[PDB]
Amino acid sequence: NSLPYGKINGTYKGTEKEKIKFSSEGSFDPDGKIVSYEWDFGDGNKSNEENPEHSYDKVGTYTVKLKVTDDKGESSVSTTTAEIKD
Ligand SMILES: [Ca+2]
Repeated sequence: NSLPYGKINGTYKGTEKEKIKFSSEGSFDPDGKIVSYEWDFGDGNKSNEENPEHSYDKVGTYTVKLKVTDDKGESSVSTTTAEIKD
């Protein structure tokens, strides 16, 4: 099995309470399909949406992780940052 490629499309920028549109566009699996997307927004929150919208209550730089899992149950993880300013 080839592991899937997740594409997390960072880096991200926004202000406090701004709904940041996260995108996994360009993720693929060479020899099957991606069946799940798991996001960790770095503030303790997660999502299983393919392209979640998420806002951050407070200024900061958050580590964002995207785990993609293919039809064989194997996964790969990629990371970026979201920089949230005043
Ligand atoms: Ca695969």
